[PDB]
Amino acid sequence: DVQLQASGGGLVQPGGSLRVSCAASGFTFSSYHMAWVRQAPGKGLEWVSTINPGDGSTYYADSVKGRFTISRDNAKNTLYLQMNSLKSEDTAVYYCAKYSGGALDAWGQGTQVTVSSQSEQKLISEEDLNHHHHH
Repeated sequence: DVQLQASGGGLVQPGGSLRVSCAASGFTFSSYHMAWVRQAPGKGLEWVSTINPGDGSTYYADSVKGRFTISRDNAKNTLYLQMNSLKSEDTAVYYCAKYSGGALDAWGQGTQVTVSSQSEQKLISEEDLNHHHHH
C-alpha cells in the first residue's frame, strides 16, 4: 500500500552531525504519522523518533529525545533527522515508516549511517588546496 525510501547516511565522528532523510510516496506528512527507526548490526529495529501532524506533539525513544531530531515538510513528502551527540550508537541503519498503534513497520530502503574516529582520508595526491586555482 504505502512504500517509502530512506538514504543520506554518512560517516561522522563521536560528537558530529549527520543529516539523513526519507522520501515517502503515498500520503502527506502533515496528515499522517511518521517516524524514524534504526537497526544496528542485526538488532530488531527501534523507533527513535515520531512526529505528529498539526499541533507538533513529538515523541522519542527516550534515549534519543535529546539525541536525534525528527522533522519534516508539510509539503514535500520527506522525513529528515539530525544525528547529533553521537556515541557509537547512531552507527546503524535508519528507516522511515508510518505509525499505526505503537510500533513502526519500516518500509524504507535503508540508510547506512556509521560513526568512527580519525577518518578524514579521501586520497588525493595532488594537493586539495582551497581556492588558489579556478582553471
